[PDB]
Amino acid sequence: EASLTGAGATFPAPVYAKWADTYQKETGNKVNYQGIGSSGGVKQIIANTVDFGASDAPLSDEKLAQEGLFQFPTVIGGVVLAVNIPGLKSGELVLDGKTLGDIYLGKIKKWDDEAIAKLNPGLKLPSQNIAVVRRADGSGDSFVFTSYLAKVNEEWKNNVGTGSTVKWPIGLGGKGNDGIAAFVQRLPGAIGYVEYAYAKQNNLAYTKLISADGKPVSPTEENFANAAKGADWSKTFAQDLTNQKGEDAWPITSTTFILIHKDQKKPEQGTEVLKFFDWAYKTGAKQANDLDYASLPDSVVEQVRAAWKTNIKDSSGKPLY
Repeated sequence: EASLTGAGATFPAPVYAKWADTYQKETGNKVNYQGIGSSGGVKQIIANTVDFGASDAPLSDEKLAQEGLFQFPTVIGGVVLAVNIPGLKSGELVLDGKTLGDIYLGKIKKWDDEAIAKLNPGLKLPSQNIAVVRRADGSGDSFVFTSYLAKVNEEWKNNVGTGSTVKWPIGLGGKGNDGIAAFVQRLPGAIGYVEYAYAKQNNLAYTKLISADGKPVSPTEENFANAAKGADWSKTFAQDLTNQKGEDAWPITSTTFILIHKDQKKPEQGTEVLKFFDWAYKTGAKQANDLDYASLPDSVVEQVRAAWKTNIKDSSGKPLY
């Protein structure tokens, strides 16, 4: 029985925690996962203080080659906007990318602003001031979210840009997805971006968003999968799944990655990391789905297995899978 440690992205933590629990019950293996944010996950795997790092923001082929890392996707989730708006219920407010960007830019300051009202004809929005909440830590959710905003709001694109950390024009900082959820829960008028599971498990209200094709879509496991249907995984695992075309494609969708060293110094550890994840691909789909994460098509899993065989080796050139 082995003891494994991973660290990183909080975006898929509920599901990694769930698979780890079940895995130990079935095999005795212990996987300790520390949700410290994607930036910390990358730092940690590079520093070698953990068996695997976890990041929602992919590293480029060159950065991977430079650090001797291999990257592979696990599940598909979505970022949603949790809101604390008195009198409104979950899923009732619709926002589009442009407006969402203006809220984050500080341009829109009240919930009954004309821009919001026009996207929500039937709604009676309070004249409550918006309290924007964002991540205090280096985050893959920030990356994904800013990647989205830069595509739909030109001003965001030009003044703040994209990144795990950016100069936020406004807002209170929350540490981790947990942090943002707690903030939104206690602040009337709050809006923060969290991975979907965090909104659901905390009973937070969330909004619908307008798809790239222009229709209001609700964030669901199936709508995350829908945004991923046209991804050409055979070309690369680092797919940009934000603002994708298609029927019911959630606009802020993202897969998330596991990073491991290609030249395993502790071959025994590396072998157990791959079994853990191979086990998760073969039997963990129902747990992912229970938490509203969409699974990767079997074809992508076979591609990952094929890449593990050609890329992960011990110091003697022997493959670990």
